Amino acid sequence: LSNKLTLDKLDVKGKRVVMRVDFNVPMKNNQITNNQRIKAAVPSIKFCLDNGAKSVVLMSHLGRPDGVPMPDKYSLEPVAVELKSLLGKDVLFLKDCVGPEVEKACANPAAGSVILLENLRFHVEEEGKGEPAKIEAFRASLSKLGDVYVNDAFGTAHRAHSSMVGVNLPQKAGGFLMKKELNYFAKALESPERPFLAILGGAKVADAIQLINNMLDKVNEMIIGGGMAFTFLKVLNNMEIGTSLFDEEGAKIVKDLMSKAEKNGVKITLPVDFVTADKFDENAKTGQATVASGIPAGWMGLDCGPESSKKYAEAVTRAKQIVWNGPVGVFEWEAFARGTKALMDEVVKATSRGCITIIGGGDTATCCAKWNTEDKVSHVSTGGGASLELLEGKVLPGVDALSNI
Ligand SMILES: Nc1ncnc2c1ncn2[C@@H]1O[C@H](COP(=O)(O)OP(=O)(O)O)[C@@H](O)[C@H]1O
Ligand SMILES: [Cl-]
Ligand SMILES: [Mg+2]
Repeated sequence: LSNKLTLDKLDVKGKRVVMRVDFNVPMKNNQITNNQRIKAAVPSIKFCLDNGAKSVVLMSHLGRPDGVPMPDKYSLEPVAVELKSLLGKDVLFLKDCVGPEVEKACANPAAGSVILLENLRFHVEEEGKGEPAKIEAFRASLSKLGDVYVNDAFGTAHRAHSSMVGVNLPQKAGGFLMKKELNYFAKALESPERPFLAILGGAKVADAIQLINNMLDKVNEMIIGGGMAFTFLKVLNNMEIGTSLFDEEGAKIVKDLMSKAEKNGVKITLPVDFVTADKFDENAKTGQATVASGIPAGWMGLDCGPESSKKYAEAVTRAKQIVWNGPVGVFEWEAFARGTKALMDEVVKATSRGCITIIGGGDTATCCAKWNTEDKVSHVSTGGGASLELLEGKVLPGVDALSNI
């Protein structure tokens, strides 16, 4: 951020600050399961208040509600409650993020007010698909809520969404989390230790598969696990995959991606066995399957199996640097957590013999919290997809949109 305004050089005295944060925290049974992303924004929030900000208005998305209000399922209200404990200060929750009523609440706040808006993605204009004049009007509303703008939303920095690139105020500054994360990755990606292994898993398959092409120019090995594997195995092995996650669009490029991995000398490790479930539920009936057996109709693969764990461990043993986004199964549910646990054990062991290990993402970082490995890997990042986009070599949109020095 040498070329961008950052919060350390932003005059906030007497100013209303509107701040984009990544408060897309994991939720299970309606409780926040990891406050990592909230805690990570506290240094920028506190700095603003300590240096005399009139207000700090916080805005984020939660989940993928796709432009419809879903306060029953994706409200940020619980985050407001959690932010209070972590700050040592109260925070006021608004039930929308734009327009007359919100604008009134943010126009002239009492000194030191902290305000959290509702889920930005309840509006189609944030993404904005799920309309140009409506997008403009949305951006104009958000811009009224502060006098200056800070973006500390590292985990969302890969998204060219309205709150991330479309706020129109004279000074748009990077926050301290944005700076911390970009600095770590700048150093870690400049001359990676090799072999450099990317571990790709998770559930955002369509997006993740689109990152592989450029990542194949940077890494020496790739594990393709979690929900992503099934698209590859269906195409390459003609494997029956039942109701497992599948990306029809990404399927069309699987063979080209494997061709490019061969050309670039990147070893691809896919799973060979699975823990299956008869429905997407913590208490599903479970089974086992191999690539050769296929997965039965009406069943889904929700974890890898033991032979896959062995292959993943072999890649980890070869690695001198690892970047991991996306668990290799539904680790939130114990029936489907063994694969991710075993891989975490390997990654912690690797760190202890000098591997540089980077784990990132809202859910993937929660694996570190669950198994108490946050200080047993090199870096746990608030960005997952955002971090993979840095690995590709891009300038993230949320950084590009900041004010130039
Ligand atoms: N085989 C699978 N099927 C469906 N979901 C999966 C599978 N493997 C992992 N997941 C899920 O992936 C989610 C995390 O993916 P993602 O959101 O892309 O990662 P992150 O939050 O680190 O960016 C977890 O909630 C996990 O349950
Ligand atoms: Cl996706
Ligand atoms: Mg996630």
